[PDB]
Amino acid sequence: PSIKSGTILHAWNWSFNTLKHNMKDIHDAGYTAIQTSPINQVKEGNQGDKSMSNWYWLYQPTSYQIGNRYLGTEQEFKEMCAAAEEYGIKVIVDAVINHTTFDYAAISNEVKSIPNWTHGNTQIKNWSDRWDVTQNSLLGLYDWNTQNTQVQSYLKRFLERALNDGADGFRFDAAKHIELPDDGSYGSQFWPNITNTSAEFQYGEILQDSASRDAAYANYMDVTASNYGHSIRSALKNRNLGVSNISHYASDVSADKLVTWVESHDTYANDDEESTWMSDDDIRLGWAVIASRSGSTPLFFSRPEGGGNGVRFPGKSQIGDRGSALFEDQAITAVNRFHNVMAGQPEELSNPQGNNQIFMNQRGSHGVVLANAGSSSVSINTATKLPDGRYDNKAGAGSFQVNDGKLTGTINARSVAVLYPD
Ligand SMILES: [Ca+2]
Ligand SMILES: [Ca+2]
Ligand SMILES: [Ca+2]
Repeated sequence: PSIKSGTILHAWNWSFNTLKHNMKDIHDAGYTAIQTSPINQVKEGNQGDKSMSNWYWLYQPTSYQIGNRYLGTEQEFKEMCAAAEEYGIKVIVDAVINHTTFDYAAISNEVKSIPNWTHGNTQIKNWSDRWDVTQNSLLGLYDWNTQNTQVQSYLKRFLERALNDGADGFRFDAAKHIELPDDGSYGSQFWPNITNTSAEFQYGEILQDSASRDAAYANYMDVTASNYGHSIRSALKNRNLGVSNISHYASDVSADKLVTWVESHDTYANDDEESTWMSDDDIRLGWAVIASRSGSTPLFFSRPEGGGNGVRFPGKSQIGDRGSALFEDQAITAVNRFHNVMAGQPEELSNPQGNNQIFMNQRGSHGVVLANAGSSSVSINTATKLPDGRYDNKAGAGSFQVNDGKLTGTINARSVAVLYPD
């Protein structure tokens, strides 16, 4: 299938060499593509220390040469993309092209060689003013002068290089901070131009608000369903998976142009710790919900080894090392495969017997996914289109039966279920 049809593994902070070595496992996990952290040169602050708390330096470019101390060299990136292809895995690169580091003295002469390359570092003030949001600085990070056709070619050359090194797609960091052709009199052809590459798949991080212009960006790339992420999280928090709150994407953009998640690296690693509270079960459950969906493209966030239950960085690994083994959890991968096999099937979300603690998604008449957010097991008995027969839970222990259109079986507490003919 295409990248848009499958699931994506966010290999957050995974070095190029780490990725290359876990490639067979990534494949067996049912992922169609992996997303790396920024691969360009950055300001390796705090003396380049690899403590997981230093994750943010990767978002402070100093040049657009490929390679850095956190992820590895440009050669290792290439080898990584090659090892990925040996398994049909696509590679999506996190492109930070809206800004550079805040430290002007760290910026490379290479960048400074570009005449009038920056809008300055005047921090945004009015997040309701498309002018201030796009033309000024985010957190003090020098804002690229994207209206300058010369910066465009410099940045696009970087993207083209990545594609030549084996990259297959992009994730445009802070995409909401780069003007569109119709943003008043300060608009540019930045997006029309840079999205014109051989990239197979590309989406932009556009966190939603009154001025994010979600639908506008969708014309040039897929977009993030940030609101939906909060909808899911709230559901997980209250152990209430009622479909009246988690079926709508809370966005004007339709599923087919949406990239979804249970949590993002931002909601997890920032000092706000807004999603850090979740446990692995909360993730197995949330992932069952979003990854069972039709159209949208789910992004699985790989957490730091030992991370969760409110603790961001427990110190059991550092930047570069692989994340926890949840990305290849039986429940998680079973759902990945379900997502892949059902591609093209319609969907039907519900809450069996009116119990909102039970999520159910029936895709066409080929497969069903159940999610029990409650702390007690539930003997299900609901309508289904699956052909009569016995179905072993692919996501875990247990089995179910389908007789005369009746789906019966027990779904353990805090558990996921995935059923469909072999
Ligand atoms: Ca900008
Ligand atoms: Ca490739
Ligand atoms: Ca904490």
